[PDB]
Amino acid sequence: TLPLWIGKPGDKPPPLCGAIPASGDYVARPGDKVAARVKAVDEQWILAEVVSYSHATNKYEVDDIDEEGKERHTLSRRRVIPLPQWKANPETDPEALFQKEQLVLALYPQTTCFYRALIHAPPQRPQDDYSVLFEDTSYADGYSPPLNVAQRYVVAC
Repeated sequence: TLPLWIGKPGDKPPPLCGAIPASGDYVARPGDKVAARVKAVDEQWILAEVVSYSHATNKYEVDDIDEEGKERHTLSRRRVIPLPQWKANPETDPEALFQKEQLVLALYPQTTCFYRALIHAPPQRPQDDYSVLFEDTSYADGYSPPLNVAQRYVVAC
């Protein structure tokens, strides 16, 4: 589960704290969890684990983490979003949270998949989840009711 970022005086919330994006040259480590855009049946963002990165090809190897075993994908860095490594504390670094109505990618409850959603409510207290409205064409107005997603599993779209 993710630690709260606790910065000292004059420290910016860092890359991968809450909504602060990774640096443009960033490379994730083996074992890091990421959102990975893979071909589906269509394309789909999935929860995945980094196996390696090659600087020669700018491609990761990632494993889809499923309860029956893992399936390997090889992906450009452009299809891999590192998850946050710290929660932003709403009480100290509120500006590092996604705000109401922002478009994000969020892990759908009880899945290992990410989908487009709008922020319904950011966390108000350090232990809180986001509340989001997932895009869902099964409903007339096209949105789920508010569903909880932890800071770990909400990334920029």
